[PDB]
Amino acid sequence: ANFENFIGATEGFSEIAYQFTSHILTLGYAVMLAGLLYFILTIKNVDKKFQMSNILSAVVMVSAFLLLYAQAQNWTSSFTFNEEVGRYFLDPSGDLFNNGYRYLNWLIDVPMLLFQILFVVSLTTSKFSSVRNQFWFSGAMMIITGYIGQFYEVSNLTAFLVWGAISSAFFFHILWVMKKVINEGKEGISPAGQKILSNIWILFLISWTLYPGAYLMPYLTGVDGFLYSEDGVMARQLVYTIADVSSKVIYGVLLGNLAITLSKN
Ligand SMILES: *C\C=C(C)/C=C/C=C(C)/C=C/C1=C(C)CCCC1(C)C
Ligand code: NA
Repeated sequence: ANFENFIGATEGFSEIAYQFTSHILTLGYAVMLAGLLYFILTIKNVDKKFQMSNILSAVVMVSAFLLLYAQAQNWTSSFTFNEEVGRYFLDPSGDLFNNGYRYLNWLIDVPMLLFQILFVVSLTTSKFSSVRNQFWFSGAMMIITGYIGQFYEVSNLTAFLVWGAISSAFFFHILWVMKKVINEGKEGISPAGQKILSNIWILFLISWTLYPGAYLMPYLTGVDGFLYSEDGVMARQLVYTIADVSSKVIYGVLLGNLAITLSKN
């Protein structure tokens, strides 16, 4: 199926690769639940006109609590321990570890994380509906092609790469539209909130770039590399989780901070 299974069918997992990964995937959904409550309880702090931003952060949290919990469980129950070999192996009776919970969680989240900036910041010469439609089309295709190429990670790898770049194309378009949005958004706000908008843009830049980094993480050292192992698996799943907290939780926090800062009139 995927590289995670491959490693759990051929070489198996050491007990520390398996516990680490399970522990990191549990942290991912725990944060989402703490985030959900933070966004709900803080909506009283921001003027009515920016509250749609909190509402959207809260629904992204419900989406990511549930599906990152599904994902966590699909990792634990897909592997059983072999006491004779001392490593964890793909359980033929279990479900087989799957990526479809994460990619679905991206597909749902992506219109919402992009739409929500447009409820805090104002455009100048760009058209709102123009920006919205560009966000929703390319963020869907970025993820849908990302999911397709994900099927060919273990099998045909040039399909894994031709697709991963197709999805890069949509990715870079979003970065372009986000960049115009943040610029027009800086016009006619205080220097304080401009600073936050600049933060939001650096965060939006790093946190989203981690995602294709974790896509290639095992092949990043070549087809016979130090990461071609239960190591680039650990690191792939450590990087997704970092990119999940940053792009969903931290991002929504800086937006709520920006909103509050724009209620200094
Ligand atoms: C959790 C919410 C969001 C919006 C997640 C976004 C993820 C990405 C931007 C991932 C992009 C990919 C790229 C650029 C190429 C390989 C396939 C990925 C889906 C990992
Ligand atoms: Na996720």
